[PDB]
Amino acid sequence: TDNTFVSGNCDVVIGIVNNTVYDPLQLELDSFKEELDKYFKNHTS
Amino acid sequence: TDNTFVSGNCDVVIGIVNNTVYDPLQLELDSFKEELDKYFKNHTS
Ligand SMILES: *[C@@H]1O[C@H](CO[C@@H]2O[C@@H](C)[C@@H](O)[C@@H](O)[C@@H]2O)[C@@H](O[C@@H]2O[C@H](CO)[C@@H](O)[C@H](O)[C@H]2NC(C)=O)[C@H](O)[C@H]1NC(C)=O
Ligand SMILES: *[C@@H]1O[C@H](CO[C@@H]2O[C@@H](C)[C@@H](O)[C@@H](O)[C@@H]2O)[C@@H](O[C@@H]2O[C@H](CO)[C@@H](O)[C@H](O)[C@H]2NC(C)=O)[C@H](O)[C@H]1NC(C)=O
Repeated sequence: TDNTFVSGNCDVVIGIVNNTVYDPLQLELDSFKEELDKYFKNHTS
Repeated sequence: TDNTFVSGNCDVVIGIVNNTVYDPLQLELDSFKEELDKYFKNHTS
Protein backbone atom coordinates (compact mmCIF):
# COMPACT_ATOMS: atom_id res chain seq x y z
CA THR A 1 0.00 0.00 0.00
CA ASP A 2 3.02 2.32 0.20
CA ASN A 3 3.97 2.14 -3.49
CA THR A 4 0.36 1.83 -4.73
CA PHE A 5 -2.72 4.05 -4.55
CA VAL A 6 -6.39 3.11 -4.73
CA SER A 7 -8.85 4.67 -7.20
CA GLY A 8 -12.31 3.14 -7.39
CA ASN A 9 -13.44 -0.45 -7.72
CA CYS A 10 -11.92 -3.01 -10.11
CA ASP A 11 -14.88 -3.31 -12.50
CA VAL A 12 -13.77 -0.52 -14.87
CA VAL A 13 -10.10 -1.08 -15.75
CA ILE A 14 -9.53 -3.22 -18.84
CA GLY A 15 -6.95 -5.94 -18.26
CA ILE A 16 -6.70 -5.50 -14.49
CA VAL A 17 -5.12 -8.57 -12.93
CA ASN A 18 -5.99 -9.36 -9.36
CA ASN A 19 -3.46 -10.27 -6.68
CA THR A 20 -2.76 -9.66 -3.00
CA VAL A 21 -1.62 -6.18 -1.90
CA TYR A 22 0.40 -6.25 1.30
CA ASP A 23 -0.31 -3.82 4.15
CA PRO A 24 2.44 -3.53 6.81
CA LEU A 25 0.13 -1.79 9.29
CA GLN A 26 -2.32 -4.71 9.25
CA LEU A 27 0.57 -7.16 9.65
CA GLU A 28 1.88 -5.42 12.77
CA LEU A 29 -1.69 -5.05 14.06
CA ASP A 30 -2.22 -8.81 13.73
CA SER A 31 1.12 -9.47 15.43
CA PHE A 32 0.14 -7.21 18.33
CA LYS A 33 -3.28 -8.87 18.57
CA GLU A 34 -1.47 -12.21 18.86
CA GLU A 35 0.78 -10.72 21.56
CA LEU A 36 -2.27 -9.45 23.47
CA ASP A 37 -3.88 -12.89 23.19
CA LYS A 38 -0.70 -14.45 24.59
CA TYR A 39 -0.72 -11.95 27.47
CA PHE A 40 -4.38 -12.72 28.22
CA LYS A 41 -3.64 -16.46 28.17
CA ASN A 42 -0.76 -15.88 30.60
CA HIS A 43 -3.15 -13.87 32.79
CA THR A 44 -6.07 -16.31 33.13
CA SER A 45 -4.96 -19.63 31.62
CA THR B 1 11.24 6.51 7.44
CA ASP B 2 8.77 8.81 5.67
CA ASN B 3 11.59 11.06 4.46
CA THR B 4 13.70 8.16 3.18
CA PHE B 5 13.45 4.87 1.32
CA VAL B 6 15.47 1.72 2.01
CA SER B 7 17.41 -0.06 -0.75
CA GLY B 8 20.02 -2.67 0.13
CA ASN B 9 22.57 -2.85 2.92
CA CYS B 10 25.42 -0.59 4.04
CA ASP B 11 28.25 -2.54 2.35
CA VAL B 12 27.80 -1.10 -1.17
CA VAL B 13 27.39 2.69 -0.98
CA ILE B 14 30.65 4.66 -0.89
CA GLY B 15 30.36 7.28 1.84
CA ILE B 16 27.42 5.92 3.85
CA VAL B 17 27.35 7.34 7.38
CA ASN B 18 26.18 6.15 10.80
CA ASN B 19 22.81 7.62 11.80
CA THR B 20 19.45 6.73 13.35
CA VAL B 21 16.39 6.87 11.08
CA TYR B 22 13.36 7.65 13.22
CA ASP B 23 10.19 5.58 12.79
CA PRO B 24 7.05 7.27 14.20
CA LEU B 25 4.96 4.12 13.80
CA GLN B 26 7.47 2.03 15.75
CA LEU B 27 7.71 4.79 18.37
CA GLU B 28 3.96 4.82 19.02
CA LEU B 29 3.82 1.01 18.90
CA ASP B 30 6.54 0.79 21.56
CA SER B 31 4.71 3.40 23.65
CA PHE B 32 1.55 1.29 23.41
CA LYS B 33 3.52 -1.83 24.35
CA GLU B 34 4.95 -0.14 27.44
CA GLU B 35 1.52 1.19 28.42
CA LEU B 36 -0.08 -2.25 28.05
CA ASP B 37 2.75 -3.90 30.01
CA LYS B 38 2.27 -1.41 32.85
CA TYR B 39 -1.50 -1.94 32.68
CA PHE B 40 -1.13 -5.71 33.00
CA LYS B 41 1.48 -5.36 35.76
CA ASN B 42 -0.78 -3.15 37.88
CA HIS B 43 -3.79 -5.36 37.10
CA THR B 44 -1.94 -8.42 38.41
CA SER B 45 -0.82 -6.53 41.52
C1 LIG C 1 -10.28 -12.11 -9.45
O1 LIG C 1 -11.34 -11.87 -8.58
C2 LIG C 1 -12.52 -12.20 -9.27
C3 LIG C 1 -13.66 -11.57 -8.53
O2 LIG C 1 -14.05 -12.42 -7.48
C4 LIG C 1 -13.70 -11.82 -6.22
O3 LIG C 1 -12.35 -12.03 -5.89
C5 LIG C 1 -11.93 -13.39 -5.81
C6 LIG C 1 -10.44 -13.41 -5.57
C7 LIG C 1 -12.73 -14.14 -4.74
O4 LIG C 1 -12.49 -13.65 -3.44
C8 LIG C 1 -14.22 -13.96 -5.06
O5 LIG C 1 -15.06 -14.52 -4.08
C9 LIG C 1 -14.55 -12.47 -5.13
O6 LIG C 1 -15.91 -12.21 -5.40
C10 LIG C 1 -12.56 -13.73 -9.37
O7 LIG C 1 -13.69 -14.19 -10.08
C11 LIG C 1 -14.46 -15.10 -9.25
O8 LIG C 1 -14.35 -16.42 -9.72
C12 LIG C 1 -14.94 -17.40 -8.87
C13 LIG C 1 -14.60 -18.77 -9.40
O9 LIG C 1 -15.32 -19.02 -10.59
C14 LIG C 1 -16.45 -17.14 -8.77
O10 LIG C 1 -17.06 -17.98 -7.82
C15 LIG C 1 -16.71 -15.70 -8.35
O11 LIG C 1 -18.08 -15.39 -8.40
C16 LIG C 1 -15.96 -14.73 -9.27
N1 LIG C 1 -16.22 -13.38 -8.85
C17 LIG C 1 -17.12 -12.56 -9.43
C18 LIG C 1 -17.23 -11.18 -8.83
O12 LIG C 1 -17.81 -12.90 -10.38
C19 LIG C 1 -11.26 -14.27 -10.01
O13 LIG C 1 -11.14 -15.65 -9.79
C20 LIG C 1 -9.98 -13.61 -9.45
N2 LIG C 1 -8.82 -13.95 -10.25
C21 LIG C 1 -8.02 -15.01 -10.02
C22 LIG C 1 -6.87 -15.19 -10.98
O14 LIG C 1 -8.19 -15.80 -9.10
C1 LIG D 1 27.94 2.06 11.53
O1 LIG D 1 27.50 1.20 12.57
C2 LIG D 1 27.68 -0.19 12.34
C3 LIG D 1 27.02 -0.98 13.47
O2 LIG D 1 26.49 -0.15 14.49
C4 LIG D 1 27.50 -0.01 15.52
O3 LIG D 1 27.51 -1.13 16.38
C5 LIG D 1 26.34 -1.40 17.13
C6 LIG D 1 26.61 -2.65 17.96
C7 LIG D 1 25.93 -0.19 17.98
O4 LIG D 1 26.85 0.11 19.00
C8 LIG D 1 25.82 1.03 17.06
O5 LIG D 1 25.51 2.22 17.73
C9 LIG D 1 27.14 1.25 16.32
O6 LIG D 1 27.06 2.31 15.41
C10 LIG D 1 29.16 -0.56 12.08
O7 LIG D 1 29.28 -1.84 11.49
C11 LIG D 1 30.39 -2.60 12.04
O8 LIG D 1 31.62 -2.40 11.38
C12 LIG D 1 32.68 -3.17 11.93
C13 LIG D 1 34.00 -2.74 11.33
O9 LIG D 1 34.03 -3.10 9.97
C14 LIG D 1 32.40 -4.66 11.75
O10 LIG D 1 33.36 -5.48 12.37
C15 LIG D 1 31.07 -4.99 12.41
O11 LIG D 1 30.67 -6.31 12.17
C16 LIG D 1 29.99 -4.07 11.86
N1 LIG D 1 28.73 -4.34 12.49
C17 LIG D 1 27.57 -4.43 11.82
C18 LIG D 1 26.37 -4.72 12.67
O12 LIG D 1 27.48 -4.28 10.61
C19 LIG D 1 29.78 0.43 11.10
O13 LIG D 1 31.19 0.31 10.97
C20 LIG D 1 29.49 1.86 11.50
N2 LIG D 1 30.21 2.73 10.60
C21 LIG D 1 31.49 3.15 10.80
C22 LIG D 1 32.06 4.08 9.76
O14 LIG D 1 32.16 2.84 11.76
